[PDB]
Amino acid sequence: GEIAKSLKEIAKSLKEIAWSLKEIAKSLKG
Amino acid sequence: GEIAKSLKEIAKSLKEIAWSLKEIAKSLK
Amino acid sequence: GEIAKSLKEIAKSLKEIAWSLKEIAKSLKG
Amino acid sequence: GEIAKSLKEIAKSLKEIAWSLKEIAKSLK
Amino acid sequence: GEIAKSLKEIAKSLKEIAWSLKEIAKSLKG
Amino acid sequence: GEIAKSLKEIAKSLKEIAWSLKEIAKSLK
Repeated sequence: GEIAKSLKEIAKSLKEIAWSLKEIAKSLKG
Repeated sequence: GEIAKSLKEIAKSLKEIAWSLKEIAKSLK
Repeated sequence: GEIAKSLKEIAKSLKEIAWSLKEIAKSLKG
Repeated sequence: GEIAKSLKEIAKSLKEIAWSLKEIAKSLK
Repeated sequence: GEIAKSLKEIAKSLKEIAWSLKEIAKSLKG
Repeated sequence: GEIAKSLKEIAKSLKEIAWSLKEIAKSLK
């Protein structure tokens, strides 16, 4: 249960990290 | 037990990493 | 079920993170 | 057993990673 | 099963992520 | 067995990543 819960939080953080790195990538093109 | 505790620490570090990257994205724009 | 699902989403997010970092790496050379 | 130890090492590396991104975030501001 | 496949893709992505961050580290000196 | 092995490779990769991010932080100062 808790393991499942932590993993969706981990999953959600990685989605956010994924989004931010795409934006960083896009910006570094200039 | 320990696996759960490690996973909670992992989850928390990742929120911190997510936040810093938000700030970094904002600074580079 | 849910753990596998989260792990499957974690895997997809890291593929995206990997690709974005390649793009950033490419940009810093170029 | 081995699974827990890997997770505790994973936890510590993510803490190091979080701190470094804090540092990076500060410099880019 | 599915968990194992997911952990290996993750393991593989992190190797790539590691390589890219190394290239980034290298470029940022000059 | 395979789960344990994957987690150990995950742990080692996170160590490399931690090392890289340290180098990146220093150059950005």
